[PDB]
Amino acid sequence: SVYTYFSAVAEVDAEELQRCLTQSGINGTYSPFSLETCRIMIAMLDRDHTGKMGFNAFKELWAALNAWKENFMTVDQDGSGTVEHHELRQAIGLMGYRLSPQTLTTIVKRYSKNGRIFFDDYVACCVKLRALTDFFRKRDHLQQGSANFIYDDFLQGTMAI
Repeated sequence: SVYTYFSAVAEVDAEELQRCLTQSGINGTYSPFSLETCRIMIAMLDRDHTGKMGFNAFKELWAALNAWKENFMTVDQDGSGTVEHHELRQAIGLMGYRLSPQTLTTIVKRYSKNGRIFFDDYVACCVKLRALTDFFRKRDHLQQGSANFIYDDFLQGTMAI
């Protein structure tokens, strides 16, 4: 199991989380997650703000990763290590997001390398979308799709990811 590994590499920081996930087998034959991707995974669930991740938070991360991996496999042709713009927009839609064509283009371009999105970058994209949406929801008091932010707070929420 991976829970056993979590306790092995072990709370954990980005470096430890990286070794733990690589050891878990979650990325299959794809390259291991980068340190930066693991750092934002931690930032996404760092409710207590410590720069580390505990077991309960890891369980939630694990569930999210497998959910995103299933989406990746569904949209990925021939299971290659990368997906392209069309497939990533499809995956973003499968996650429940309803973004405009221009925003989707901006996102797909940001995570593309020679027009393709590697599994590591795909997950980093999913993590950031969720993390940024979580912050937005904290200020969208009427949950109407719009929110006012005071500059200092805006930076705290976005710089934390």
